[PDB]
Amino acid sequence: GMNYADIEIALAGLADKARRDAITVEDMDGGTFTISNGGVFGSLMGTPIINPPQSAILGMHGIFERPIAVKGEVKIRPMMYIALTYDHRIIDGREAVLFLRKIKAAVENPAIIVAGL
Amino acid sequence: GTRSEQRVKMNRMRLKIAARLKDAQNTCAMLTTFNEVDMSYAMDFRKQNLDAFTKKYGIKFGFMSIFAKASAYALQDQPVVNAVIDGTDIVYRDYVDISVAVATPRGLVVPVIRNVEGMNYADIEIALAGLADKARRDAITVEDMDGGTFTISNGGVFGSLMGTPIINPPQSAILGMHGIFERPIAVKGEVKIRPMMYIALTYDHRIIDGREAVLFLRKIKAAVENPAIIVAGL
Amino acid sequence: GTRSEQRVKMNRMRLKIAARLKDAQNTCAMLTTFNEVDMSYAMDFRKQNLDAFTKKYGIKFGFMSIFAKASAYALQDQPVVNAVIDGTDIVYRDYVDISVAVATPRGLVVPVIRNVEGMNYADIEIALAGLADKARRDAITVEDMDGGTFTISNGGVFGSLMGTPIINPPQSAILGMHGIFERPIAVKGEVKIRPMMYIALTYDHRIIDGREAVLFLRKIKAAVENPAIIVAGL
Amino acid sequence: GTRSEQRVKMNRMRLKIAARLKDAQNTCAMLTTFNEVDMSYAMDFRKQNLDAFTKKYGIKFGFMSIFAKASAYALQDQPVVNAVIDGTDIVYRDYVDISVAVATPRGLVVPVIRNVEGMNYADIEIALAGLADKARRDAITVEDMDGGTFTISNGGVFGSLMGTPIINPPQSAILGMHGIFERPIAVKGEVKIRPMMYIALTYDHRIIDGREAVLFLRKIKAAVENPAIIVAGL
Repeated sequence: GMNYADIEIALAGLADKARRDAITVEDMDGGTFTISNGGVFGSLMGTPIINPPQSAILGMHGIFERPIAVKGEVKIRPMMYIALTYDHRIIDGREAVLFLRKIKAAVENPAIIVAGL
Repeated sequence: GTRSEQRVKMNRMRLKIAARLKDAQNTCAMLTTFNEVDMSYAMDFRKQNLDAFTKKYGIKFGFMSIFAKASAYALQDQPVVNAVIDGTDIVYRDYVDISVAVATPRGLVVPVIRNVEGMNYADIEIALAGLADKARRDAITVEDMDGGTFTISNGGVFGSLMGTPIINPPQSAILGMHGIFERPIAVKGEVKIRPMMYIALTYDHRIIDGREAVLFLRKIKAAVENPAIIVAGL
Repeated sequence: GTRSEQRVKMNRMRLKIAARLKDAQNTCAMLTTFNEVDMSYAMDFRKQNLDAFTKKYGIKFGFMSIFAKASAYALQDQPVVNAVIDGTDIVYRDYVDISVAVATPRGLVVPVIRNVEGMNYADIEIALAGLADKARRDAITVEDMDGGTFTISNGGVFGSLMGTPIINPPQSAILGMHGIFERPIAVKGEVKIRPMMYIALTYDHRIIDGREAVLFLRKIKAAVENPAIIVAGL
Repeated sequence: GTRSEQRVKMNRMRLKIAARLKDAQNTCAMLTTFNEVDMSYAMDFRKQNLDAFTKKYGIKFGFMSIFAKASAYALQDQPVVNAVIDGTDIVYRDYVDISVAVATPRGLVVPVIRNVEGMNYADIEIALAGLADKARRDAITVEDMDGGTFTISNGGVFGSLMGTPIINPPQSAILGMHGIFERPIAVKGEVKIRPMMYIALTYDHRIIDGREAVLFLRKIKAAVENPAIIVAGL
C-alpha cells in the first residue's frame, strides 16, 4: 500500500542510515522478495542464489541497446534482462512464468498495476 | 398553425427535483471552468485490454472508470474539493463516494459508488455494473441516494461538446465529461489528428478557489492522459 | 487622471428590461451547452441560390432562415423544449413562434415570427423582412411583443465566438448563433479548412433535461449541416 | 474507507468573501462571452524587448501590461463598460482603475492600479511591481482595496483554458485571461501552428448590452493581436 515516492522515501532513509552506519538488527530479516541490484554494475544475465527466509529473488540487470523487431519492423529499443530464481518445492514453473510475464507487463506498462490484471 | 393548448399536470417528483435544483442554485455559487483531455492512450489501453478484462473479470468496461479513479485520486490529494458547507461549518472528508448518474425507466436515478479511493478499475466496474443491474429490474433503494462527494455525470454517450452542469446537493464539485470528437491538434511541433473530449468543472467559489479548481482540473487531465501518474503520486 | 463623476439618470425602460431579466434569472435555471456546426454546405447553397431567390421572390436572404426552419423542425419533433411553467402547470404547445431580435433606433426591439412550422425559407424571409421594414419607420406594435417560444438571437453579425444568452420570458430555450470563423477541422481522416460557427443553448433544467437539450442541439446541428434531414423526417 | 469526519471552523473573512460573492451574484446578472487572441506578435515583441526594458527600467515584465493597457484603451473609448448601478443611478466614469488579483500568504489580496489610462507599459509594470513588493512584506493597506472599474484576474500562470469569473463589486465587467496553449490555426488559407489563449468577459446585462460586450471583446482582441491600434485610435 505504498506509492513510488513513498518507496523512494523509505529506500533513501535506509540508505542514509547506511551512510553514517546506523543499520540495526531488527531490519535484517522478514523479507519476502528481493530486487537485488545488478544493474548499476553492468551485468547482462545472472542467477542469484536464493537467500533465507524468502523463496523467490528477482535480480534486475543493466540496460543495454538491442534493435528489437516490434510491429513488423526493426527498431532500436533499450531493454534489460531479468532473472527469477525460484524454489520448485513451492513455486511451480507455470507460476513463475506467469509471475515473470506479469512483472514484464507491469514494468513495460505501469497502468496495469491500477488496472488490476 | 393551430391555437390549441392543453392543461397537462405533472407529478410531485418533477417539482421535487425542480425545487431541489432551485435551492441548489440559490445556495451554491455557479462557477465553471473547462479543459481538454487527450484520450488516444485510453483508446490504445482499452483496445489492448478489452479481452484481458473480459477473460479475467467477466464484465464489459468502458470510458468511465478511468475518469472515476482519476477523480478519486484528485479528491484524495486535494481534500477541500470534496468539502461542503452545512450552515457555518466546513466538513473535510477523507472518504470519497462518486455519485454517478444512470438512466432508469422512471427518469434519471443517481446511484452512488461507495469507498472508491482504495478500489481498482475492475472493482469500480463491478460496483457500477451491479448498480446498473439493480436499476435494470428497478431495485434501487433509498440508502444509496445520498452521501455523494463528486459526480462524473455522463454526457458523453449522448453527444455533447461543452456543458455547465448544475451543482447538486450535498456535494460541491461536479465534473461533466463529454463526447469524444476528432480535432487535429498540434503536438510536438506538427499537426496530428488526435481524438480529444472536453471536460467541465462547476465548482463553488465559497469553498473551492479558482486556483484550486484549475490545478484540480489539470491534475485530472494529466491523470487521464497518463494513468501512471496515479501510482506515481503527483 | 481626473476624479470627475456625474449623476446621469436613465429611463424607465432600462429598469423594465433590468428587472425583467432579474426575475427571469431568479425564476428560470441558468444552464447551457454548446456545439459546432459546419456551414460549408450552407455557403455553397447560398452561393448557388442567391440569384435564384433574388429573381423568384425579390428579396435578399442570409444566414438566418436555415437556423430558423431547423429550430422549427426540432421544436415540432421534440415538443417539451417549447413548453414552459406558469405556476404549477406545463403548457405543451403545437404552434411555434420564433422570437427574433433586431436593432431599432431606441434600442433592441424583439419582433416575433408567427406560425413558422408550416413555412418555407422564402416565406420566413418575407415575414422577417416585413418585420424589419416595420422597424425601419418605427411601426412595431405591442401585439407582436409576446408569445414567442424560441429565440435565434443574432450574435453572428457582430463577431462573437461563444456566448451564454439569458433566458427571457415567456419561453424556455434560446439558441444564440454566433459568427462564422475559420478552423482547420479533421474530417475523413485528414486536415481540411472548413468554416464553422459555434452555437449555444441555454435551457431550463426544470423542464428540459440535459439529454433532451443535447439531442436537440445535435438534431439542429444535423439539420443545418444537411438540410435534407428536415424533409427526411429524423 | 473510514467514516471519519471533523468539525473544523473557518475564519470570519471566509464568510466575508462568501457573502460578498453571494450578494454580487444576487445583484448583478451573470452573463459571459469568450474569444480567442493571437499572441505570436506578443511573443516576438517580448522576445525582442526583454533586454531593452531590463536595461532601461530595471524591472522584469511579462504578459499582463499588454492586456492591461488594451483594456484601459477599450474602457476609454467605450465608457459604459466601466459604469455601474448604485440603486437607481448610473455612474459614468472617465478615470479607470484596473483591479488586479495577486497572491498573498493569507489568501488572495486584490491591489488596484490607479490612473491607468495615461500610463505606459513600463509605468504599469512599475506600479504592479510596487504593489507586489508591498504584498511581499505584507504592507497592503485598506485604501487600495476599492474603486476598481475593471479586472484582469490572472488565470494564465496557473493553467486554465476557459473560465467564467464571478463579477465582484463595485465594478461591472471582468476579463479573465487564460493560459497560452498550442493550436494549429488556419490563417491566410493554410494551416499554421500559432499559440493562442482564450479570453473571458463576464458582463452585467443590466448595463452592458451584448453588442457592447461583443464589440468590446473584439476591440481588445485587435488591440492585443496588434498593439499599433492603441496609438492608431480605433
